Amino acid sequence: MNIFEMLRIDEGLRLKIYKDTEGYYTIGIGHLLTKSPSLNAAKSELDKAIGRNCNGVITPDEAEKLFNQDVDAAVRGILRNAKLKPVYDSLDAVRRCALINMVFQMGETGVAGFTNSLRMLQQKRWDEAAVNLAKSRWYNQTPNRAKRVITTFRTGTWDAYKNL
Repeated sequence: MNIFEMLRIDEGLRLKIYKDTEGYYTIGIGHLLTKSPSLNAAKSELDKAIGRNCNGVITPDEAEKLFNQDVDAAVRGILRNAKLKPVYDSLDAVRRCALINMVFQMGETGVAGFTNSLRMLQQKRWDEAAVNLAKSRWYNQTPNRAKRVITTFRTGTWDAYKNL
């Protein structure tokens, strides 16, 4: 199991514009287009991102290309981030994947706001951090995915996704 398979499980794959859990215009594999209410704002961001007139629809290939960019931008974002880098460096390969997952979903900024949890992960206090991470809007809004991520941090194994 790898970061790409993990996120493919968490986000799904949709080839036509859609609304994400938050009501935002998304496409592909969790690719946020715009937080704006306008479907036209969406198709516009869309064509701009793909470089063609897509009219709300993309191919599998385009969806994957976007997925590649997003994952890459998530990893470099963590690496350049002064709050995030130290945590990432301190983690093992699987828990690394879990933080990447969070950054992909909530952006760098939102993850860096989880101060206390970050502190616990860095200290390798797994159970403590699991319980702290669950006390968030994140967990309340998307509990099944949050739990899967939390389990990944708690155990350091892919058990949660082995199921799926």
